[PDB]
Amino acid sequence: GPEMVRGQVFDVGPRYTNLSYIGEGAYGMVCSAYDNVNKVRVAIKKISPFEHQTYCQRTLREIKILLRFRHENIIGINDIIRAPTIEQMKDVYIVQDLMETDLYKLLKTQHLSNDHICYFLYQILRGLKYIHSANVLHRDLKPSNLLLNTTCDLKICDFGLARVADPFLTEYVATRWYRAPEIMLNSKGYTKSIDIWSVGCILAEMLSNRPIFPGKHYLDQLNHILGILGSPSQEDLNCIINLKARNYLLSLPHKNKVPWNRLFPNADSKALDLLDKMLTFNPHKRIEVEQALAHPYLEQYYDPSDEPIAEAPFKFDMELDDLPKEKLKELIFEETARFQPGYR
Ligand SMILES: Nc1ncnc2c1ncn2[C@@H]1O[C@H](COP(=O)(O)OP(=O)(O)NP(=O)(O)O)[C@@H](O)[C@H]1O
Ligand SMILES: *[C@@H]1[C@H](C(=O)OC(C)(C)C)C(=O)[C@@H]2C[C@@]1(C(=O)OC)CC2=C
Repeated sequence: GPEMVRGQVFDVGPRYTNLSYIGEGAYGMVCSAYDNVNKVRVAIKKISPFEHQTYCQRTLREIKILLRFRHENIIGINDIIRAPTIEQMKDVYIVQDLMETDLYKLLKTQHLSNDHICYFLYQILRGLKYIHSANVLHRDLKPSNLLLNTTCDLKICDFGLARVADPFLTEYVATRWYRAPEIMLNSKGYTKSIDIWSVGCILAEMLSNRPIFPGKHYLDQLNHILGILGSPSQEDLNCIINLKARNYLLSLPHKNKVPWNRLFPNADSKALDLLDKMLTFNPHKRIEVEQALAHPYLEQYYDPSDEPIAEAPFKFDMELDDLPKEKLKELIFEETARFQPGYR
């Protein structure tokens, strides 16, 4: 019989058993389980995306990217379970290595020492160097997408919003607190710099255990950023390619910059120097991932020879942005066929 968890069907036996609830999101539920074949503990994500185009988009992107990436600081996909016909397929189960918690959950129970902050930040950036080396933008970095274990290993997860870097997207996004200003302003938002901004927001949150820019709505989000960075400079304005957005910024009152050492009076000055370089409004002036790894704050961990890169750029082999959900379901079926007995 199909194991049920909190009233929900988890049709994953007989290979995967002893399921325990972990959490849930907008269209799924995550459980730990035991893989009786490989004799290891796993996480199993039940996803039910097919009634919504944006949920299918996230599912297909996550599957395609995570099956191609291979890196210690990025979560893998071990297995994918789904029905043997497309008409029967209503759920997809993604099996991944089991991690113990995520940074969102950790920060609610614990303040982090400077040494924990430094090591987590290093692993985030080490994972991100590989992503960017593959010409990929993660686009949804945030504490809940950083998985942790008892050994303090960190893995980036959830590539549902990821896309190829390439200097109006219909998509499902849970929070904008970590989104770079050029995205909020709709100006050439397919730059690797948008991920560095998110990492800066994560670093700020580790330093204080509070999100730095917790906007209540779209406009309030921009006001949070400007209220700390201050009104943009002339050169800042000139890097906004969207004249409507430039016009909007010009109508706002002048705001003074808040010193980093005022917001974070008890933080290591090297962390604040790095933070300042990640939370730079102009994306062309924002620090790049390799330069961030090389910053004196991370000097005890920096090791280029042990910070590997992708063998080649990732490519989608097809444009997925505006496909109908029925097409996306066919693509998800085809992408998961390799995990079926009898594939090709
Ligand atoms: N491999 C894993 N091991 C352990 N827990 C996991 C794993 N993957 C996800 N989780 C947890 O499962 C729960 C559901 O997460 P999920 O619904 O996928 O959202 P998310 O992609 O991590 N980001 P968010 O949209 O803010 O919740 C969270 O409590 C995660 O920490
Ligand atoms: C961190 C570690 C610890 O509890 O870290 C979390 C909360 C699990 C992330 C701990 O108890 C000490 C200090 C240490 C650390 O500074 O790692 C960089 C390692 C430990 C054994």
